[PDB]
Amino acid sequence: EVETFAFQAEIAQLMSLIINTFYSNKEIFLRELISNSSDALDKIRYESLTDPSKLDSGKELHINLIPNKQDRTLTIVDTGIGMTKADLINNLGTIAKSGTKAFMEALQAGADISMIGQFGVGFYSAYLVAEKVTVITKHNDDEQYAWESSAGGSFTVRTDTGEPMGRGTKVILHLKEDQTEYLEERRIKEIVKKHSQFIGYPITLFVEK
Ligand SMILES: COc1c(C)cnc(Cn2cc(C#CCC(C)(C)O)c3c(Cl)nc(N)nc32)c1C
Ligand SMILES: [Mg+2]
Repeated sequence: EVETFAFQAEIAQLMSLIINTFYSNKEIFLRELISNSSDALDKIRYESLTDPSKLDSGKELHINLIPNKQDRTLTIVDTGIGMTKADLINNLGTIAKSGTKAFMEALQAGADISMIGQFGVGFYSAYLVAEKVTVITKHNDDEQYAWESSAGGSFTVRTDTGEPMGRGTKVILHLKEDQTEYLEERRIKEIVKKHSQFIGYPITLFVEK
């Protein structure tokens, strides 16, 4: 059973701006997603200090970057805290309203899209490179869910029947046809070294041959 939801209007606006604005420095999407993963890992790590059983769903804290040329996907996997259904449907959109407004105002006053993370809405930069984003997530207190959106004002959420992931988040970027450079090992390595070299969790870049 797939449920379909409308984004908050301000978030639909933001996604349209990200999709429509001419802006060549698209590579910053990766830093933003990796930062989100790091923050999610920090959260579970801290909670585990007071309740060690929170790592019963997995003790490894890491980030994997997985390109797949045949599927034209780049997947950012973390074993962080994960998101609940309420996060996916309501809470993330609600908290993002203020940051989205501030970002759009800053852009009008001379900021650029690479500053998106300063406003707490860097996830949406995925739409610089992806025509569709699928997010598979599992929080200790909730079931495994799949969220998905191709923009256009709506997103879907369903319970995920796929491979159970233990705990964490997988952001699957279905890349646009002209954005396949982000499947290349030398390109991803370049970007991680430039913008994510000090992240406090192991980042493993998977390869293909
Ligand atoms: C569903 O797609 C998203 C949307 C629509 C918005 N932002 C985000 C970014 N985001 C947000 C995370 C979170 C959370 C809730 C807590 C309480 C952990 O802050 C969160 C978490 Cl835990 N992990 C990661 N990797 N990204 C997260 C995503 C993935
Ligand atoms: Mg919304």
